[PDB]
Amino acid sequence: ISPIFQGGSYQLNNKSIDISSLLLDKLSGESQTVVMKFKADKPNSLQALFGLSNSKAGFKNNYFSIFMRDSGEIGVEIRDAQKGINYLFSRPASLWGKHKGQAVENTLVFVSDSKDKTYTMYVNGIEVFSETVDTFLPISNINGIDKATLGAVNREGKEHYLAKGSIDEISLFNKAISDQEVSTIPLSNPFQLIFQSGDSTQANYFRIPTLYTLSSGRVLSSIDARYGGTHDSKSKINIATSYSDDNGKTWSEPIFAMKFNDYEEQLVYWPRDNKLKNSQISGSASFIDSSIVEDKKSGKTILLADVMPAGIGNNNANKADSGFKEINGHYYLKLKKNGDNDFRYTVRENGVVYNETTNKPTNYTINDKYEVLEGGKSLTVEQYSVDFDSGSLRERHNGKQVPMNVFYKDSLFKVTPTNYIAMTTSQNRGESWEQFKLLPPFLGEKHNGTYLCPGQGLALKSSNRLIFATYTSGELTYLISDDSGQTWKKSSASIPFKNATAEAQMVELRDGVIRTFFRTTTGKIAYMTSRDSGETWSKVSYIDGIQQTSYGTQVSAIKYSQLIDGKEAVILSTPNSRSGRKGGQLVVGLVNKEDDSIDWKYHYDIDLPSYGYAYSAITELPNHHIGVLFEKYDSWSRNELHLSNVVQYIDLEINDLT
Ligand SMILES: O=S(=O)(O)CCNCc1cccc(Br)c1
Repeated sequence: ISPIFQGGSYQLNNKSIDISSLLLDKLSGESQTVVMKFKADKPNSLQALFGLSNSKAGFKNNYFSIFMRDSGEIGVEIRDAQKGINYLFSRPASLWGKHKGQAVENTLVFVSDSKDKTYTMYVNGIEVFSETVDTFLPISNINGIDKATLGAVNREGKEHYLAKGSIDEISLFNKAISDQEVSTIPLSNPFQLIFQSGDSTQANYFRIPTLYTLSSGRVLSSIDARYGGTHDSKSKINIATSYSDDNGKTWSEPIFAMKFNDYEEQLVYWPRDNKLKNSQISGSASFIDSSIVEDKKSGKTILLADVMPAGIGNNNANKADSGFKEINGHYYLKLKKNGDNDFRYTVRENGVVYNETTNKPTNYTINDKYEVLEGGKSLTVEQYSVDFDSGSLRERHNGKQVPMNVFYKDSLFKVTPTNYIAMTTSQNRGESWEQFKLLPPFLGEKHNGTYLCPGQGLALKSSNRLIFATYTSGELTYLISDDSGQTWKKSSASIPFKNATAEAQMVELRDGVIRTFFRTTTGKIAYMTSRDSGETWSKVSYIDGIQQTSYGTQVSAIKYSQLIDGKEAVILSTPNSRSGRKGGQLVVGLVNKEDDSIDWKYHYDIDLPSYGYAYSAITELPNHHIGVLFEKYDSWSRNELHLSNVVQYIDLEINDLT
């Protein structure tokens, strides 16, 4: 299983390199594998790394190419005019540019398999596309191929798609190497994966990463395990967690912190074509947006997430209703029975379902898992599975029964179609999680619930106080517990925005002094300050020197434990761009002890300004390195939906940042 061609140390400086004499006559049979280790830290807008072409006049559309874009997209073209074949396969956000200042060696493996009629592309150990066709075109079998080229494609005698970069190593094989053999090829990745396609979650997609360093030194991560592509609810989403006991070097197989069972956990390849990419799992309950904190006193870890029932709806479901009924100073979860046109039930004390019209209790109770019991017996519903077998999304019963939950479409009793917040705890630092409990309404019976700010909660250094930031229209709403999360109270902090996705994260600058950085609609990150451990909040200011888009992106933030240039330091993680979710940065700010103002002194580029960077999580690791888990793609863009293995983890040292 040896190369028919092997070469390296090619410099692509806007001048193609001819390797036709070396390669062309070696090509034989209809299956080929290309292995290429390359750097491109200053790419042109659109460039080919490798071309096989008919360079003759009139045959400009007869070539094979491996190309990239300065957005980080990778692809191939496979074209033959006489055969009437014009294949283009690609995936956005497939590349690295730079890491710690140095050009990243990307490892690219392209397999053209005539027997399976399939083209498969791997970059950096990640499969980014695998495409089967009815009419297979061997790359070697393009009519009149007479040029093998590095760093351009020769069409009619001219250099198209000129590249800037380098190819440190390239090998070709007259065989389609197995997925197994692919996995044995050495990689030089700057990142690692915590959560990934095919792991225990069986989600093909992940979003909304979090990171938190526990007092034992265990580092914990939570994430949205997203099943129906990368869409926000409506979809099927569970909250998964993983932890590292060796400063981020390795990570446990994920488990669920919050899960529903109404729909099967399926690993699905979500269509990316314009006609089908907006298909959505539409009848599933789900979670979305998790946040983690650790309680010094009990030692427990606490995880909150938004919860959504299957009946949720983007506009008329359900602002102006909390889903609870106030009865004598207390709040009770409302319920609608199959058949009624209003919510004539509540879940009163010990989960007894009461009929509000008659105030009489019923023979139904709700257990700890929000499951329905009749006379003490567990009611069930049939699970759903999804498929695109018929050329469109279908959601159908799969024969399997699962406990009946009030969040489900098929349930006898349903909650209000609105967003809630749930809380779970772990007593073993993320080895297992309790059944979740809904938090009560904070803004009243008739206000819909606030939205959890994903990332971290705040454990104040000097007290037992726990704080989770949430948002709603017109304010941040901080949730405050002084009793290990048994009871919560709110602290409202008005902001000058209506319907902003005001995702907020907090740092403690010094004892009792909290600064909250948050997402806005102004193109600038905002902040407010509290000096009484979250009781009251200042007016809103904005950060200069960092740009976000009009719609903005989540910002992650930590207080670094060590002095930098002799001052207290805060590190922010955000895209730095007014155009899209790209140009990732860690920004180091130094605190001015005179006024608690922050001088944003150091900007570290995570990767190229044009390479994707969206939601993020940062934590100070126990060894004082910085851990970063982040969406490495544009999670807003309608062109970069449903990509696998783009949430990645890196390790950095402060010297890297400065
Ligand atoms: O669009 S993004 O800014 O990439 C992500 C925004 N998610 C906000 C949200 C929170 C809870 C439920 C639902 Br539904 C949406």
